Amino acid sequence: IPPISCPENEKGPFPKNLVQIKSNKDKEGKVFYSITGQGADTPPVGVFIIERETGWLKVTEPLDRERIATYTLFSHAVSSNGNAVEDPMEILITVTDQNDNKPEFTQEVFKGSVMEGALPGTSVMEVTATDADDDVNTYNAAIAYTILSQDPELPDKNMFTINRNTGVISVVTTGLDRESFPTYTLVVQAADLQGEGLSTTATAVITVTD
Amino acid sequence: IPPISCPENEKGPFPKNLVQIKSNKDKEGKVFYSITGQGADTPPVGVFIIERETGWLKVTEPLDRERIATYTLFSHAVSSNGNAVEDPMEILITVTDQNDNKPEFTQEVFKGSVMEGALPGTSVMEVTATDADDDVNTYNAAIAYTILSQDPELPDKNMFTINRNTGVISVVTTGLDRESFPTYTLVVQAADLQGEGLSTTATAVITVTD
Ligand SMILES: CC[C@H](C)[C@H](NC(=O)C[C@@H]1NC(=O)[C@H](CNC(=O)[C@@H](N)CC(=O)O)N(Cc2ccccc2)C1=O)C(=O)NC(C)(C)C
Ligand SMILES: [Ca+2]
Ligand SMILES: [Ca+2]
Ligand SMILES: [Ca+2]
Ligand SMILES: [Ca+2]
Ligand SMILES: [Ca+2]
Ligand SMILES: [Ca+2]
Repeated sequence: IPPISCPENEKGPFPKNLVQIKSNKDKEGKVFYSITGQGADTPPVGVFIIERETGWLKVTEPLDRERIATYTLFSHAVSSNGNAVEDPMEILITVTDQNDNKPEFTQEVFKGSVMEGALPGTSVMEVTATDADDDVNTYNAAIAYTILSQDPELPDKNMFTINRNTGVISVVTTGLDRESFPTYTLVVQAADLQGEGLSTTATAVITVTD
Repeated sequence: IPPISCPENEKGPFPKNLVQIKSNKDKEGKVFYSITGQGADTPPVGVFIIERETGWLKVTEPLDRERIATYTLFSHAVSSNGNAVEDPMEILITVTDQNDNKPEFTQEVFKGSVMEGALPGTSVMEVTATDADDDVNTYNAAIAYTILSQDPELPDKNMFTINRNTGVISVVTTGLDRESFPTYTLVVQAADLQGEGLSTTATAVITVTD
């Protein structure tokens, strides 16, 4: 019985049927089913159960892929006279991802510096966010960066730009002047689903140098 | 075969193995597998394929639960001499949800009115959004309403509140007067994951009457 697959964060009610395990050797007589493993009889206990009589395997609560992503259980079958009628059968349960984590910036405030008269197209600094969701299988961790605001808006509103992919911030125009406008405070955003998804912001403060 | 489950919006590469179908007639000799159904040989065509010889059921592109959430296919098995060696076996494929739809308000502009006598706690009007994601199994369509802004901001900034579950808007404070301010324009928001998720905005326009 190949990998069972359950999404994290499912609504109730619980418990919920996954799949029905059965033994050939029951047409002889009555069979009792049980499970072992982490998730069953070792911690966390009781997340998966199995009906002793019917062999229905159930999940009893919501799962969390970022806490546990896979479970390995073993299925047991015992005759009514008390003997195992099978070797224990391995069961694999795979927990599939929901986009339940916002991107998080590695800092609240990133700090950088830029020289007056820096060529337009000069890289200044890099901001960085991570996302705890599943980046191999989904777009739930796929981060795009944007700039939301610049303060002050002088001498131009859009002195800087950010590479959507790498989070690298560049100077895009001219007229840096530390004696009139000594810093720039940018609000930066990171959003998963390639920009369309959940979002967080942080701040980048750029000091203008000689 | 219990249901096969595949998440929507999976990354590649494709195609992806789902599960291997087999017959016992393997032993007797060569068998060739095929599938029929909507999703296989009728529209949409070729989303699922089966490997003629190995019996690997595959999916050939990212799925979209909001187009089709459940497929019903039938597997066929045929000897290399060209006779059906089984009855067609039904196969169920469930597409599990990602949160890839924002809520949408039923209108862009909701209208309501409220007598200027109105006591705090008086219901004015109701806004309403839908969400196309899976409202039975997930929270991905679990919408909470909020107010974002009010124009004008007099005689107080927050003349109204909104029930975050039902979207019923109510008077929350005193000092309504048609003569001085006959019209309020609220921006309302609907967000899924019980408020924490994807979001959208509309407008509510409230007229003060005598
Ligand atoms: C995600 C859980 C899903 C929601 C759930 N479905 C299930 O529990 C069945 C579950 N589905 C599967 O596809 C996996 C097979 N494994 C894989 O698909 C990946 N591990 C490999 C991959 O395809 O990437 N199996 C085993 C299997 C499947 C078919 C036939 C024989 C064995 C299942 O038994 C369900 O129906 N939910 C409702 C109630 C319909 C909404
Ligand atoms: Ca989680
Ligand atoms: Ca995420
Ligand atoms: Ca997740
Ligand atoms: Ca979709
Ligand atoms: Ca969806
Ligand atoms: Ca949604």
